[PDB]
Amino acid sequence: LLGWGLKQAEEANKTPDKPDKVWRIQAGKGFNEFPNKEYDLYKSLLSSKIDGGWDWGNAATHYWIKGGQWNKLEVDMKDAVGTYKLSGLRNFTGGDLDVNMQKATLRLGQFNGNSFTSYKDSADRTTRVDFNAKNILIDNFLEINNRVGSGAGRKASSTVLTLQASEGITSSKNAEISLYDGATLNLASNSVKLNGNVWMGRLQYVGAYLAPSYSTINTSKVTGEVNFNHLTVGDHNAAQAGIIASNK
Amino acid sequence: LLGWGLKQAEEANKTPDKPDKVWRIQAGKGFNEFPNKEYDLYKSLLSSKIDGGWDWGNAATHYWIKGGQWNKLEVDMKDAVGTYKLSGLRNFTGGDLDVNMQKATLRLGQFNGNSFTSYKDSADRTTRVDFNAKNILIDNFLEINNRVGSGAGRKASSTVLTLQASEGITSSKNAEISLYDGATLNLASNSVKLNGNVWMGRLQYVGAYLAPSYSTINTSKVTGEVNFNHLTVGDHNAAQAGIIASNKTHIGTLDLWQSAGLNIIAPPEGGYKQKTEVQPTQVIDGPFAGGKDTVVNIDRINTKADGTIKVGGFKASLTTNAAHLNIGKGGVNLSNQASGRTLLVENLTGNITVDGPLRVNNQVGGYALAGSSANFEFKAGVDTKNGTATFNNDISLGRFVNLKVDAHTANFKGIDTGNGGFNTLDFSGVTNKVNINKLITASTNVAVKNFNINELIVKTNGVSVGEYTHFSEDIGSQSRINTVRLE
Amino acid sequence: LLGWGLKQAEEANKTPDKPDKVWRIQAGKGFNEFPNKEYDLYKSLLSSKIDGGWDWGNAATHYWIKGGQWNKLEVDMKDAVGTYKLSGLRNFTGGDLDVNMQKATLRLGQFNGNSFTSYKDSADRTTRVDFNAKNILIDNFLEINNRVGSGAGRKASSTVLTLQASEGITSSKNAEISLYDGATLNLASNSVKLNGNVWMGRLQYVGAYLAPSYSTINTSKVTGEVNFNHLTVGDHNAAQAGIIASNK
Repeated sequence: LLGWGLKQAEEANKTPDKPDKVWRIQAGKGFNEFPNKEYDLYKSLLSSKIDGGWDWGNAATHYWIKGGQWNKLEVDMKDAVGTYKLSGLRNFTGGDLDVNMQKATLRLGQFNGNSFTSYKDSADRTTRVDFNAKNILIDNFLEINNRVGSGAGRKASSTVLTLQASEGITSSKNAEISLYDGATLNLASNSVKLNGNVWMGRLQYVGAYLAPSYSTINTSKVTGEVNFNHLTVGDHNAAQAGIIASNK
Repeated sequence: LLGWGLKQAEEANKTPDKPDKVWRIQAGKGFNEFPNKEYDLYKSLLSSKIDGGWDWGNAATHYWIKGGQWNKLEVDMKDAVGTYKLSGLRNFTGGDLDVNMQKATLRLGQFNGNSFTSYKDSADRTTRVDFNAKNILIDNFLEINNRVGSGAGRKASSTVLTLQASEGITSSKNAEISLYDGATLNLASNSVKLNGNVWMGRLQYVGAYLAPSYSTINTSKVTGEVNFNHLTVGDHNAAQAGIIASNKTHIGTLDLWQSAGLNIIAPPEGGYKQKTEVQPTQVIDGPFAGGKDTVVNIDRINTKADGTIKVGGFKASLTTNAAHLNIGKGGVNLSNQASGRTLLVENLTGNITVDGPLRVNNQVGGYALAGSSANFEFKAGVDTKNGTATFNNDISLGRFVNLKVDAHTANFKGIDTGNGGFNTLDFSGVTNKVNINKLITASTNVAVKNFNINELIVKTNGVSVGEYTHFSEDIGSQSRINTVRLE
Repeated sequence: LLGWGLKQAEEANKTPDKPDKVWRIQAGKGFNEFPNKEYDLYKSLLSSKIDGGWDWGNAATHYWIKGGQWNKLEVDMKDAVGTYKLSGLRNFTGGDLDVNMQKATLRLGQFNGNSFTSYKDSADRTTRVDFNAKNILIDNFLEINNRVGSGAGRKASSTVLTLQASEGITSSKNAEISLYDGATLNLASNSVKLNGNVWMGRLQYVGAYLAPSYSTINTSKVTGEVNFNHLTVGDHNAAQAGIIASNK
């Protein structure tokens, strides 16, 4: 009912959140001397301050940071050389990651996909998940603001995912990026070339055929060559996606 | 998870409810002297003690009796002559109507349909809506135990609707009776002839594709001629409907789902019939044997099939208790998606007499790919083990379709598998004889222990090799072929 | 510390319990005319008034009768002819079954075993599970008063299982009857011949090496030929089993 131009304008200027317990993790020695090692990133580094679980209501899995979904985690590598992978961080409710990886290659998929979701509390929080890699190489599917399990329990509010390489964000052939009712996706590399099914707007719940279902892929900072391959807007509803592109 | 035979057995013997405030209304003078007047029934009589409203949560409309949904209303005409109509009593939650109308014609639809629903309180109540007219004449749609609005608020428990004419319950052409997860429908007239889309089992909620969704149409008392016209079981779930019929059940087009059941149960041979707290005895019945003169004359079995892809099929089925499961000239259709759909035309204590072409996707050939193994299946006389499966039509199997018959004596007239190939023509369940009249094979997996095929055509498969006719089990001694003719 | 002769003497004369809601089920028509049919007994008959679940604490499975473990279920066939099987009723806490099956063959195992357990409430109840078949034919393992899951949550009190055929109670080769700290087992057929590992006394909990762990197999009514094959008393504790036999 509002339209996309009001909803994006009210998500474009928000202070992030007010987190108590800003956890901080710094990758020390060991990481910055093996330039081909193919680490894991969850189990080798991030699993210290990210604890999974089971949500009663919409019950599939559950992830947050530490002691509730209102705690910021920030990770500061800045020199860790290698190639890191997520591979299975599904239904991450969480809140305010920050992974600073200069001169490091990321990989958002290996045998399993990823998800980045929020919950609708009374505070209406976003999740502001950041990555700052050098290549990103999506390489499996990634849902942004999905449904956690099935409908009941707690509902899902908006989110923001920011991917900020400095050499390129490619993708696989079967890597379906699929962002839903509240999700955005900021890209800031040069020469984004998503060779997979980008799916803006999707049925968040199983029967909500009258949802507004906005989305955004703000590729404004991409100084190179934006190149989608198969964009797909809308699924059994009146979706109004939008792209804030970069003049090519 | 329970199955239909337990759920119907726990709804068949319940005391109705415990209502405070049993309202009573008696139609007095005025009604019983105008035999053609075409009254209304809600606004002229029933609106005194039925008050509508608006429910917050699942918000469309709302109806109850008086001061909550736990109050019985009973109406006692017994002499009011005319023709009454409901015409628009939608989302009636209510509880325990009783409309006694001898020598009166009812009409459950005029420009609008009806609905009879309950709510899921902590007491788990039914609604036991009754009518006792002389003709009923449904004439527009009627939902039993529907969804009230959309999902939220209060959910819907079971219900019972009883229609008890004494001259006949006909229906329109566009009168879609559609009963859902908890609903039943008792009929007690003579010569029910529902000429509309009876829809047992339906998506009660908008996304609940994993609901059990039982139902029942207990036409046991119908002393005349039960006659459906278009029955449709299941809708995007694993519905298990059931009919407790009255030993003569002509239906027309039957449309199962991928994973839908049906239990047409004929009657038996003699016909029907602190402090501790002793619950009443719950008599519960296993699958018995229908009587001798019990017929189920289905005349078309389609199957709707679309959706996902599972590692198996889905095995639509209908299970009968009748001594004769005739199937008429429309035969058997079977829609086939990527995985292999399956039809199970079972008969526990009877025979099967199919007189129609076994189509696939509504053509007689019916090609199917390797992953899509369209599996026909028949079970004539499972529990008594002396049931024949007579086919009086020249059947025709295309490619990757697998007829199997598990009977006592599987008579035939002609099988054509020389067209497509890869045809598992199983007969391993057959007790002794498979009296096929004519056989055409290309790449067949015949498994018969005793047969009499008095004509055999064996065709080749063009230029490909490794594919051949294969009697892949013990042929025994008493076998016989009166003519072999290779080509 | 009490010894077996006091503990059996205090379980031998107890009034059963005081159950509210004595559910009653009667097998009607259909069952009594197919003498070879090989029914199932849980799913075809008993699943109406026995509902499973999940117990939090010692979490494997959970079974009771209806609305708590203090409700008696009694089933009255008395003419149902066939051959019935249980096949998988594990961790039945329940309380006071009664299955009356004259002229019917039972089978307490087909691809899965059985269990009959209680809980230690403040009322100290038993479970008094009865069967009254014609042959019984155990044919897979059966634990009496086992541990439900692992230790925590609610503990297990005593139980009584009574098997009352009228033609014989045989058993398989791999059918390990194994009754624990509180369990008994009354047999009342003629010619019991248990060809499996009868295991009186067993570690109920994972580390309780100082449990008393009594048991009893009261085969007093067996008018025929009692015949065990491999009896095994005690397991890593001071178990004191006992058999009240029938002079052969």
